[PDB]
Amino acid sequence: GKPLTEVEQKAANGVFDDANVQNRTLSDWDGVWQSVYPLLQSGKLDPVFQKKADADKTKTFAEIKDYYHKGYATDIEMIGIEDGIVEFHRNNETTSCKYDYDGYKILTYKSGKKGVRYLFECKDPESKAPKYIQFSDHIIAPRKSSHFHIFMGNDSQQSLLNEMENWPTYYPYQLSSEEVVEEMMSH
Ligand SMILES: [Zn+2]
Repeated sequence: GKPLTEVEQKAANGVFDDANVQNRTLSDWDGVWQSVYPLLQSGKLDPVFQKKADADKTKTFAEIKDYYHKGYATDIEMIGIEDGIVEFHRNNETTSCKYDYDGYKILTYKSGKKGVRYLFECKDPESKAPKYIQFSDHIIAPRKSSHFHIFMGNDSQQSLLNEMENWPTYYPYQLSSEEVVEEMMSH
């Protein structure tokens, strides 16, 4: 999309006022999406971690790698979103649900930076998809997503709001692995 304004870039970096957060529709995440975890497993993110560790004098390669290893781990390799339906691919199995929007939640992290979770709920009794999902993607108002983090669970939304360590991360399926590492090198 368009380059971010200064205000949108600050929001992407976790700086914004609650009054500037707006609701979003599921279609902001329409598309087919690939988990980045297989890239981590295969060593393709080694240059990303080398770059971050060289730049942060307070962190070692191992500490950076372990952080993203915990962050990215998931067995959901692919997510498809279209026509109000999210489908999850785990090995050779698919589950899906027509998710209902339930608003957003503004979280404030230990650093004082903030982030917004967009909440959805599955109310289809015939579905085996996660009952609760939340999207987080460094965007706080309608805009098509470039990559997203998704929190999935079956117990409650608060349960997912408590999750800070694991944040399965998805880029568009149509990007090459080079192209994904490329985007990650710039973050
Ligand atoms: Zn991110």
